[PDB]
Amino acid sequence: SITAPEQGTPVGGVIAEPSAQMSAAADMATGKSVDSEWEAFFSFHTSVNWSTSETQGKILFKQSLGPLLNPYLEHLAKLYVAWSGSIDVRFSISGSGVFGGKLAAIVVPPGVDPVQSTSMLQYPHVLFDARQVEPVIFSIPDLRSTLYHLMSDTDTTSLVIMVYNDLINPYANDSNSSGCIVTVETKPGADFKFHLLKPPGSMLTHGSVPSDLIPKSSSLWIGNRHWTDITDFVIRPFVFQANRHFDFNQETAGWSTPRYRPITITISEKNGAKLGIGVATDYIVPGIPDGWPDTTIPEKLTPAGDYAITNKSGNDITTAAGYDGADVIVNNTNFKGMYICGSLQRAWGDKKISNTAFITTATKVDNAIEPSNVIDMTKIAVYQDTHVGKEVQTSDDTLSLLGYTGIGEQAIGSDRDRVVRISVLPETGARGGNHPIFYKNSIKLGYVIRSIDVFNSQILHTSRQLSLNHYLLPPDSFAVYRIIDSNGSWFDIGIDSDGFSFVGVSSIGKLEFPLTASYMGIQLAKIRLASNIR
Amino acid sequence: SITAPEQGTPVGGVIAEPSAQMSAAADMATGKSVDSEWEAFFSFHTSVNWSTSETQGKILFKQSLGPLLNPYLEHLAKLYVAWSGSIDVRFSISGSGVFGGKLAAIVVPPGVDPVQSTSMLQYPHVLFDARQVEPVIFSIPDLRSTLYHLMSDTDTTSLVIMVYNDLINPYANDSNSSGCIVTVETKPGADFKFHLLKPPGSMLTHGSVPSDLIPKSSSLWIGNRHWTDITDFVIRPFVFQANRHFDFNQETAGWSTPRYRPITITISEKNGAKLGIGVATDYIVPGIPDGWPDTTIPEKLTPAGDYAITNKSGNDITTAAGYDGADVIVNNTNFKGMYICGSLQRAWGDKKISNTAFITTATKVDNAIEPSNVIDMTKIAVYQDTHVGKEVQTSDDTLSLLGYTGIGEQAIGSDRDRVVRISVLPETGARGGNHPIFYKNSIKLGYVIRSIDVFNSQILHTSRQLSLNHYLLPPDSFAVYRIIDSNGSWFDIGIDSDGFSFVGVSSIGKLEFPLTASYMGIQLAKIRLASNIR
Amino acid sequence: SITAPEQGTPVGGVIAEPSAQMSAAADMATGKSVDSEWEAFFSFHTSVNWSTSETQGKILFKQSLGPLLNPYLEHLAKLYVAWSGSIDVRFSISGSGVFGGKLAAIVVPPGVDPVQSTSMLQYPHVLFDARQVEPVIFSIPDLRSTLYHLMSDTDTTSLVIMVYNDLINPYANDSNSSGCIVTVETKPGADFKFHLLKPPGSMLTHGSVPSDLIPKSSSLWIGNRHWTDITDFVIRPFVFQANRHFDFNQETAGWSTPRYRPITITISEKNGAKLGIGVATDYIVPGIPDGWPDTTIPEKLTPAGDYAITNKSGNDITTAAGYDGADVIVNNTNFKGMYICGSLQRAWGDKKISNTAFITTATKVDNAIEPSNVIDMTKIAVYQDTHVGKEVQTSDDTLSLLGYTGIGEQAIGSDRDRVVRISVLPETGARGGNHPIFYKNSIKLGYVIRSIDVFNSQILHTSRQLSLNHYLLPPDSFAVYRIIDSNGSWFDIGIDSDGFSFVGVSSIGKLEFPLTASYMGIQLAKIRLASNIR
Amino acid sequence: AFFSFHTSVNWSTSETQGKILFKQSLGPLLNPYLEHLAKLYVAWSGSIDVRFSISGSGVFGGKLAAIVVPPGVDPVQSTSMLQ
Ligand SMILES: [K+]
Ligand SMILES: [K+]
Ligand SMILES: [K+]
Repeated sequence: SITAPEQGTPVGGVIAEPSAQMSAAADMATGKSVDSEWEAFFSFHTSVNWSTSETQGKILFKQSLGPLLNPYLEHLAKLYVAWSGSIDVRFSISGSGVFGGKLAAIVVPPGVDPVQSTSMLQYPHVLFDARQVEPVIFSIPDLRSTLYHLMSDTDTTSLVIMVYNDLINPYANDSNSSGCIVTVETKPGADFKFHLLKPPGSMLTHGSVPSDLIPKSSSLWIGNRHWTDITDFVIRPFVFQANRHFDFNQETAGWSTPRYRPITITISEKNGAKLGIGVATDYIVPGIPDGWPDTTIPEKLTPAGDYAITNKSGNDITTAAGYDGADVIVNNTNFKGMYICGSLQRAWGDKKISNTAFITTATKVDNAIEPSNVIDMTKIAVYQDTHVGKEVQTSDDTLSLLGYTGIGEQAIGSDRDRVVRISVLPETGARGGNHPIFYKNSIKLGYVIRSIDVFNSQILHTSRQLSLNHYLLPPDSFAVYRIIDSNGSWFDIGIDSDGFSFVGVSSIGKLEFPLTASYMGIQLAKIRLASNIR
Repeated sequence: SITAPEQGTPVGGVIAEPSAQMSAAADMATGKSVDSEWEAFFSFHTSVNWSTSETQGKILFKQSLGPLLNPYLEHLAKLYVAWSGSIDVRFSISGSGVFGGKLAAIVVPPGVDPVQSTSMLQYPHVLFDARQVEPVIFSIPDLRSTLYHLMSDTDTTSLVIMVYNDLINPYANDSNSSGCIVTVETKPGADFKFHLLKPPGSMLTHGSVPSDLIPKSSSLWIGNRHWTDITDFVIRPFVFQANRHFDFNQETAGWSTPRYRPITITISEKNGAKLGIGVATDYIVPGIPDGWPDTTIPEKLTPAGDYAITNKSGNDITTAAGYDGADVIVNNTNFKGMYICGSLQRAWGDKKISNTAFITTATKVDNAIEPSNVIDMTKIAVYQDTHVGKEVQTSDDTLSLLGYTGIGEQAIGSDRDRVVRISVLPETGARGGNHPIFYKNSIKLGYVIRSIDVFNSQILHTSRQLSLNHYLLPPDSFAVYRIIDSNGSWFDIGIDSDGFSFVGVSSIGKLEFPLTASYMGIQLAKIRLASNIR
Repeated sequence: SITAPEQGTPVGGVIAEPSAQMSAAADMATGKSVDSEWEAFFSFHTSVNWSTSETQGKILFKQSLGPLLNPYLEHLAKLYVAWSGSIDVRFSISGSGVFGGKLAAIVVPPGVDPVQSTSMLQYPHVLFDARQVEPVIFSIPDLRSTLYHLMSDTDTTSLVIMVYNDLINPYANDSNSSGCIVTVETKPGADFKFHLLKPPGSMLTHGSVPSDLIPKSSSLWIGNRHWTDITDFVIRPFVFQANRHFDFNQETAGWSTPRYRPITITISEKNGAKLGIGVATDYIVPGIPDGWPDTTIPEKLTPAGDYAITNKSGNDITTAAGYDGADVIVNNTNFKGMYICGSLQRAWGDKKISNTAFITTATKVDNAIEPSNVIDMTKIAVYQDTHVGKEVQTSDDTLSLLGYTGIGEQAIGSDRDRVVRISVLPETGARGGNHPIFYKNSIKLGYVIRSIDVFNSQILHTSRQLSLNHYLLPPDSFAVYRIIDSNGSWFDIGIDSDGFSFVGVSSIGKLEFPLTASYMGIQLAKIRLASNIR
Repeated sequence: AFFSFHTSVNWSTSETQGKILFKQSLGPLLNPYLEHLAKLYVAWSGSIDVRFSISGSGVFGGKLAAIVVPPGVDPVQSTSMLQ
């Protein structure tokens, strides 16, 4: 009639029933007399070194209250929404007995962000010595303004250790420098309850937690400008892109989408017009084909004929030794800064073999094209030899990004004078000590078999997910993903609300690329991102 | 000296301690009774249709014992090596006192391969009717020879539902099967106990369930054979594909991967050869490129010229009204059943810009080709003019699947004899009362503006996830997903371990395509699925 | 609503009543026990040998525990999936007074790979001298680690006989062909008890018990290479076959199936070729037909004419019963070695009585052929008088195999290089002092009336069941089937996982062929089998 | 101590007042367990129980009639047995 979450007429196992005489035997083999073991045994969280060079007032440990301080709880929070109560944080240390040095400990209240200075000690502090023997506990209370917390709450109580009085090795010279360590462990406490069970596969209203922007492995990675696989990271102080740069508001200023499909267009050439103006057929913005690239011609030019290079007046390369041995590759070609576009080129009557295309954003001037770094319905440009004879053709077409022809140039995307915004160029400088990065992609070339580099603001999959999946990120904060090469050299990437990646070191160097990417958590953009290199 | 897993001298939160009076107020917000909520209610598991046709001695439901029957446990089984105890599985029949048809319920001991036969009822069977008021329970016990199971064990108790009196309803039809569905829900049971805690790392993370095999919309969908979108579902009692047809064993007969990238090959010529034997530059199988397609030529033919099609076998025609205004179409062309790839067509020292290519598999004999379907490193075929005079060329190339040539044809992937398989062709037939399907996907044609209809066995996104993630399913079941056209109608789809989609209706027809998809559960393979049309 | 397993409305005996004064009357005439009577005597089980050639330390009879040791229990165990408890045993010898010699009987615990030596006797050993008239009783307890066992478990306690002192017959030290038969008999202890009804018609997962691999008559036996009936057996050190040879993983290296049906192919030839190449219609492996033979020509040849058989290299063409006088019948023919097949030449314009096949596998270089050690779709041979001319005359042929042509050759199968293998050739040697075998049927010749011998690795019914059904056997074990002639002369066949048979002697002689069979258990591979013959 | 499936029938519409739907002399053969054990004996004695279930949950009108005929007779396909 009206049945409840447990109501149901029982019948029992038909041949047997659950024999509780049995299950004790399992409890007899093991020590299983109690559930929720994690409430009664400590757990590693991190460890610290403390040495004589680390002076007074330094902050060693700094962690905020939360479930993440014991990974069991990090695993159970996925079921639930909320949490309330305290945490314990064991401290253990072993010094020689000849050493000295006293070491502090402070719970701070929420809303603050501590500072490596003694003014932090103008506050109730507990000390302990490096001669300490029995470990120490420091129950961290929950000092909150609300009845409970969600999992996306950083404004919490927190803890710090700091070097009250420095370390002393009497036997040591001042040149050589030793140092003990400090091991930290945690435990949930006693008043620590979660709350508000979540029905899977729900979608948390403010948004989910970003942990799928970057695929872990590498082979799943391609850039948001050209389909070729990542190979290396590139630092710049400034970054900028609009074609597929989707922010956490799931929008942009671009025109394109995160799918590298062909590009259907139509084109209405009259007399012998190799070129024309291709018009939109599929899009999200009116008058712009989806997936269209973002790069102008460098300079004005006349699309006329075939490739041309040089070796400074004028010994043209036709091999590798000249090219790789050449000084400059000045590229006298007359269709320089365009893509290559596989070019189906259908129409009624063109019983031909569909010659190949070249494109850019630019205004035509009656035979030629002028650069213009803003797209409209008009800038779309072509050069593909539609086999025209003053017999007006009106060909349908469909293309595919393959390479580039501006040989000798720098890697694409480092010149905002060229890049094709509409009105807004999304952009960041740096933030804190953390610097931006592009992602590199080798792209193909037309005449010389070599390949040039590309710059990418985002992996595609990083942009696909943001077209769809509304996430949380306070704009002052980052989504911290951690990288590990085959060797073990790691560094942390940060990702902003806008979408532009960030990193906390001035260079990388070389590394075994079959690298992976793991999740860490949220971190504040006002802080540097870590790195262990070499 | 020693310190135990809990020992450590306390000092407490120095500014304040945790107040239980606070944490109670959290419980005052919620209705927090006790942790381990999952031991006090039920959870959805699946839902099984039961049409008129299910003659008795035919099974509906079959599930072994284990924690995977309740995801709250599935999330905790990663923390404990071992488990033990019972499990209650609720049942509830749709059709509120309207229908007839008893339905059995058997627990079998471990170590069996049950059979759709009445001999299974030569055993203690419980029956219940389709006029059931209160849902039904059937507490499964844990019968075993060892004290505690592991997570990997399978030799366990298992429940089955089987038919005992075929139903009755005058309110259904032969095509659609709206009506009976048998909801199943679970609950751990009193004696259920995990055992033998483990640290995370290890967190093996296997048990991946089908939930992302299809998106929740159409516009993401694309056939594995060709990049264009879906627009219709097609039935055929047989089914066949090999290029990208992946199974839950994460393998195939397919030389290719699920990525529509281009195809790089280094063709070579001597004097004037248009055609040559393309060779790999990227692959997973030796010799064959990735993304290389599967459709042979129909016949022997000497590719030597341009397009030509003629109506009536007495004419030549180059316009739409003449195209449709046609007795038949003839295709007097020399590259008939071929493709339209882009062909960047590079080389060292070779101007005379890139042209278009045409590719299939075929065996080449000195000026021509013939259809072979058993692809090897020799069967590759091209017809691009790389401008070769009297000398080897060493023409590197890249190619992206972009069209077709065989006008006059009206579908692809329907003649299995022309399909390219390495050695084996995956294939199925009808099952239960369910039948296979294809996913239609329009495609380009070349000289003529029209298109033609492809058959596809798999969405790419389906085939991508199978390439990677070890999804779980028995050999004789589906991973059912639902479909809802935007007229409100719906039908279900099943996915066997092989990857072939399956359906239960006899027809589809036209439908409001802007549709959705969702996951209902697991269903035994040998049963008619559900449906409702118009 | 629900009806439970034992829920109904008892109206009962309408005319009468199931009384109780009567049932006890039947009891007192026949007597009773506690619902069972096979727990009070010693069933007969088997009998084995003990001859002079079995020296000290050697073994005769290892069977593990299980209900197979009592034919009342092997019967019942088809109702249950489980068991637990011991056995009582009685063995004895039917020896003369002169036949001195001593014997042993040990229960070895589980998890042992015992040895045909004497070190086992340091375990508690029972004795039984041949002179000892009266039998002996002892027990076999179920020393196990689990709460119980399953029928698919074969890692239990096990009995072993061992020759504590060898046999002696002081009289006939000429032939050494003595007897001393042993017998074994079983009674279960009251501790014995089954568990866990198996739902009838249900199989097991680990696999069934092999007790239907061989029929119970020679009349139902035929070879896995030719349809003829068995006549006699053969021993060889090396044994091998690939055509219809299946293993207990339901696999094979073959191309064929366990049938003997007409083959159907499709010639396509011209110019009076008479040497076509057959393509496939039905198969399991592509290219190769099903039921196609496993034999290559001896050597190269050129088919034009017809038969020829001559006495020697200096003389006549025997063509009569005066041919045995040759002893070196040399077969100087047009062709040799082929297998004959009937035919049905269906070609649309061949209004003539169709004509015989003369096929094999071989390479067609030219109008001649050459040997094909290996099979492929190009290595299929025919020599028909297919009624053709200049013009192509395609036809279906519908072959069916009858006999053989390689007069004078030895029994087929010996010639390894003539035998066909795709890639792999299953092969064995001696094994634990046993010998492998073939099975000898006959096959018929072309010209003379006579019949040459043929070898076979399996009976056909042994091969149908293994393609289909999932039997159980560990690799270090056999399936012991006892073979009996019309006399009481008998022996035992073991069968490994691969399907190759084995025997524990080096000869058979001849015997009353109306023979039978019976399953007897699971003996190791190390161990010698029985032989009670002459 | 429970019930075991034996067989199944079709009491369709075109069957009338006097047909027989089921007729089996007594023996082990009314239970496929016992039949597997009659191979181990040459005798039996005692009643057997039976159970029916009709599939007309509340719909199908129409009833049946049962008789326990004695040993020696061989019943017929008429109404007279209902005397
Ligand atoms: K064209
Ligand atoms: K070129
Ligand atoms: K004929």
